[PDB]
Amino acid sequence: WLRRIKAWLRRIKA
Repeated sequence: WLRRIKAWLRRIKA
């Protein structure tokens, strides 16, 4: 859930 790895792929200021 909204994990850092998910934001990593999104490259949205992970």
